[PDB]
Amino acid sequence: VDADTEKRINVGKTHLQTLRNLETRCHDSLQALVVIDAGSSSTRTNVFLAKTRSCPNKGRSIDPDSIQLIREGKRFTGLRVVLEEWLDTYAGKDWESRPVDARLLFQYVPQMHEGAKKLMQLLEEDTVAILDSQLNEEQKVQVKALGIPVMLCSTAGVRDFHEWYRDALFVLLRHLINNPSPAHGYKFFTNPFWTRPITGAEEGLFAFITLNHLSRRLGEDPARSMIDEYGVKHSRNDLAGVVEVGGASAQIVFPLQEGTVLPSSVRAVNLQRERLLPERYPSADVVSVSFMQLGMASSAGLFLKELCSNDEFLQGGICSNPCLFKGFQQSCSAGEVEVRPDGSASVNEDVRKNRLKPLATYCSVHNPEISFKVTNEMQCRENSIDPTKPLAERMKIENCSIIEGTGNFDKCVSQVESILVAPKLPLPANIEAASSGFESVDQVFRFASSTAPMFITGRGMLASIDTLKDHRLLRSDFSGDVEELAEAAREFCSSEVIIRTDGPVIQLPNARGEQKLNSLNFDLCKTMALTVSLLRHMAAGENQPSFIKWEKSIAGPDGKPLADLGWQVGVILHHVLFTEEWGRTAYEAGYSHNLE
Amino acid sequence: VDADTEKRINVGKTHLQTLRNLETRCHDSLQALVVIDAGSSSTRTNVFLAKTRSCPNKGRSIDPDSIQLIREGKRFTGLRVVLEEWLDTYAGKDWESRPVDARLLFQYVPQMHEGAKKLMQLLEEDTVAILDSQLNEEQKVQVKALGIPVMLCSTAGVRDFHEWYRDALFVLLRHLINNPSPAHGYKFFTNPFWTRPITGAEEGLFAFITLNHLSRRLGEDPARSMIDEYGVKHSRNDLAGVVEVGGASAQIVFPLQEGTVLPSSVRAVNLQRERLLPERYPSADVVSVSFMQLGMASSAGLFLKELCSNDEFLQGGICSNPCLFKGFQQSCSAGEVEVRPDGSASVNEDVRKNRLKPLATYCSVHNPEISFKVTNEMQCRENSIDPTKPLAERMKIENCSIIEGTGNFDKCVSQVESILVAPKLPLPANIEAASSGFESVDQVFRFASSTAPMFITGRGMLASIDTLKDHRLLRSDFSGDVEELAEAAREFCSSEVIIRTDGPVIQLPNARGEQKLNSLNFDLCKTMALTVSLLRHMAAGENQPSFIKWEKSIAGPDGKPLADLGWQVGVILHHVLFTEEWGRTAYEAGYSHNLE
Amino acid sequence: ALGIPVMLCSTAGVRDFHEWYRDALFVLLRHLINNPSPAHGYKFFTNPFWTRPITGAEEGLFAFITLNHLSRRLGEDPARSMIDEYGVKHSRNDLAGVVEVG
Ligand SMILES: [Mg+2]
Ligand SMILES: [Mg+2]
Repeated sequence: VDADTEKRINVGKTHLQTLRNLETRCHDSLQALVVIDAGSSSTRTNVFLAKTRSCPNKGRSIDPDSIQLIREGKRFTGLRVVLEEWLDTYAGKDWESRPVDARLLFQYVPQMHEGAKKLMQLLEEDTVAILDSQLNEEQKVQVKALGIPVMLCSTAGVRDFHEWYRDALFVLLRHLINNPSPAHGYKFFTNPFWTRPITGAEEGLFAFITLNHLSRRLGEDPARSMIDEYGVKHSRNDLAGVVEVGGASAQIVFPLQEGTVLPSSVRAVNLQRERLLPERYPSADVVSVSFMQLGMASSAGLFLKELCSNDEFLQGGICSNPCLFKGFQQSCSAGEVEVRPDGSASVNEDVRKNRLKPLATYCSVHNPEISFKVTNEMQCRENSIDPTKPLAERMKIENCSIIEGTGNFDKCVSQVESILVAPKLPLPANIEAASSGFESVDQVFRFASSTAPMFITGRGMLASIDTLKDHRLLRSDFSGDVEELAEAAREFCSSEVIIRTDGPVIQLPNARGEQKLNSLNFDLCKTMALTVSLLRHMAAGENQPSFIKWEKSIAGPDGKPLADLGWQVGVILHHVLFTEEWGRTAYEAGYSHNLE
Repeated sequence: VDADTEKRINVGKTHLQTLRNLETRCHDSLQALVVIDAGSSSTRTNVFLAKTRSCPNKGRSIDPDSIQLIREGKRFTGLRVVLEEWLDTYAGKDWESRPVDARLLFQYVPQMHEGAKKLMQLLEEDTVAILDSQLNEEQKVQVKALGIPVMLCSTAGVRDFHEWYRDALFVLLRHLINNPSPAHGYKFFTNPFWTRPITGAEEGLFAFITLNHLSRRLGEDPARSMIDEYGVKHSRNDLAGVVEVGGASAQIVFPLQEGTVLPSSVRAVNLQRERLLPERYPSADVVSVSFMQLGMASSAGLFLKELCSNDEFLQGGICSNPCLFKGFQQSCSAGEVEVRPDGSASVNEDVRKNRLKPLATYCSVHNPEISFKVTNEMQCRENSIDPTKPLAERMKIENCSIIEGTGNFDKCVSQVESILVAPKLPLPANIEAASSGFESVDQVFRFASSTAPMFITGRGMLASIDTLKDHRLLRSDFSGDVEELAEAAREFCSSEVIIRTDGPVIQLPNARGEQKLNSLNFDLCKTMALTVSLLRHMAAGENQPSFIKWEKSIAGPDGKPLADLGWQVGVILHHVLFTEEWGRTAYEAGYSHNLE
Repeated sequence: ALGIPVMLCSTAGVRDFHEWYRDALFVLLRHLINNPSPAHGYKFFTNPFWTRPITGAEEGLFAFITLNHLSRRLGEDPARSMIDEYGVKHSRNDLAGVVEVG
């Protein structure tokens, strides 16, 4: 009797203890976080999931290690196209070639709102579809109750935009995000801190935060850091640097090592001082520099313009391109290229699709940045763009009908060096890089350098190495050997274009094999030349990286990558890591700040 | 042309400025706050509305001046009845008269949860009905999105509850509040800081905060306070004290004035030090003391027991009650009284309805507070309750059949003084008052006193003054004059009970008029005697109040009262005023802390 | 008893100074300030936030703060500012700008 009732008493005592436990413990809940990448080629959503924890008398915070990308959405229109379309309608067609009174454009602010609305509705539909498809009903309840912070950040595409247009657009973009469709129940919200243009330096810093976070090099716990006898927290492992080559710009980011000698002209960033990371995180002094015109699309347009305006390459209407394969031929233009099933290359005539449009638009005498600044005019003229001429002739490669590939890798490297990496004057729209002390890529490793390991990122940068690895031209364990890379690329780039029944083919010189010719690999040799040039510049630095790695992705704890490389995770971390500020903005004010 | 387009430009510029304004300004939103009064006679909901404000980088807070009561709900069962019913079923009937092994009751914790559930569902239904009826659709959206903090606090009814029962009940009450019906969409939530028993001293302190808040005496802004040359914030007007007489206990609260001489045995509370008010509020040292058995219901039972066990009043089965009118007669019991249409008084026989049940239940040899403590046993025996006897004889007024009113006010005052205000031993269940240095009401003004103005509150306390004012026995501008009150009450209380066709009547001695005899005024003369006794004790103090006011309510800025007097507003303020803590618990953790 | 904070700031004279020289000099200047003569009893002290070169923009911003402070245009109290119905604090008087030619 007494033994059995003592157990019954213990069940009642347990029932109370289980409830005491519930009201004393921390409770975990799922939150969705949205990063809208307003890049040069497109505007795309990035839907993330994170675990939030609420503790009695401590508030709510995000576990930074729980941040995972659920999906990167569809590639919708870039903000540049939205604005230029608006100008076409309200300033009139060919505003690129005429003086425009910017003051008059203020009467068309509601119309800019209507144009922006169209894009915002597509992004909202895409975000909601991703959320509806990935979450279960219990997850949706949590995600819907917590609120969904939105961080729409613009990069190189509208970085060089003229007048007040872009900043007025941001005010409208935030208003649209703050008024989501009530039907879906997802409570999206933003503020001027989350949704804004980000500098190239910030863009680079955020990609550096992403890399070190995912690879477990960056952390604040005993596993990733150590506190010395003088109370200074050091990272347990070396923080790695990053080279990121996107569509319009390229970012070079590296932490500075102990006893680093910097000239007064070079401006390095302290992560804590510049409020990128909280005080509890290990300190670092980081060089972050971004170069406009160094992206895949923008350098392709600029390289063609410069190379085919050079008499060493332009003769009798034929521009001899050493960065293109033997047997490859295209119309002499910077228009978007399509490798057709018949082996022919079709150059798109649409001005909006021409890789020189952003540069030729910037380089105009009707842009106050050119008309008032000889400096900028001279940079434009140095790349064969006369800002005094209409848009059509600024984009035109004069007395040039056909571009023919010569497949000469060393000539390609030589030209990539003189045009892109080490030009006489800084490439246009680079006042930010110049202000931090760097006119060009060649100056980055001359003025500052580090033993910090380096990661090379970007779609083209990886395709360059992976292509050479696939044809067994490079070893699988390639660690950055310059001569090994140049020798491999010299062989691959001397390949002939053969037009076969199953479509065009890239034929390797010594029966080494072959691959299909397409719109993504036709000009890969320019990127290999960029890689070679970059590696030579890093190799010349006073301090060389401990190692160089090419990575598509970083594996998570379960062997599967939790998120992509890039600035997106970094921007999230930059806000969520400041616990108090995040609690106030994300939870205290929250989506309810928008209530009618 | 230029004048008209300049205006069109100004409309576009305005559109942007309006949006910049929205994303820079503070935004106001409506929140509902719920206070559940778990009192001695009942458990009732109190639904409040408040204006919250969210500012960029400042979080969210409540404007304390916006706190308004929307409705006080229905009187559902008190927590004492829930627990005693549970004991009746699981410890067996008449557990009040037998030894009970409390350890064995642990096996019935789920059953206590089921009993508590029944009451919680009624309170939730009542709260939701009030919210649905008072709010419009835009208000409901705000109220539903913000979350609804619930503060269920118990007072005198279960303050003296035996064993571990009450605290186990609170764990269950919180779990029930944290799991509301999902159907209504109102997100109710609590935690151990909001939902808990409150001491009599806290209860008094909260009623003091309510009074001074509503009357605009308490404040932190230049309108209600001033900062001196030494950085000390003083209230602009004197903070007033409060006497609150409820159903089971009476609270006496007053701030201490400059250079106040306190004996080491008297424990005064500092509002800031004891964390009742934040640092930004003016400081005050407050005497707060609560007396069990001084409430309307509890003193009525105790007074009858004591008076009718006295040979000066009990003779030949007739107890002569000087606190009852000439011609009034009732059965000799402390059972609930009903003045019937025929003029007869029906005494309820139900043990749960007897005004002595709480005291006779406390005063038991099977209660460890009596069996281990001679002190407590002696206090019980001093009020004619033998703790060794069964419940039925502890509640019984021995050799007494009929109570007859003598309408002798001075004899009534004399008895209220000896029984209630200045007893030989402290009235039972008063260890809290005794610990703060006060055994009885008479000791409060002897040991501590203040020039601070005083407010007299409670349903009966006000009816006492208002009755005498209505019959023109007291002037409309009555300011506390003892002799004026005693002279008025002596006249009113010498009234005869006449049984008329339209029902029973209270006939005033010198054709002064009349009023109906009912269940609420039959024993009002005891309360008038309590008032007289209290006023004499305050008048004897070293420092006397600047003024004494009887108030039913305090008028708001629009001439209409925003809330009632009592501890409810005070408990809200005690939590909402600590901005950071409130933001973390109410908004950061919020109702989402409960998400599955 | 309170200690004497020292703010040594350099302006246009060494703003255009080449190589690493100036920044190495600042590290030495701070060490010197942090080691005053014990004889006089005045406790001078600095840190890298107080003692450093200031940019032309900071120099201008600081002169703007000086002007508005002294002229009573800049303040957070009711005399120099007003909180609107939306909780935003505005300066009561227009903040003035500055042209400083050194
Ligand atoms: Mg990008
Ligand atoms: Mg009460």
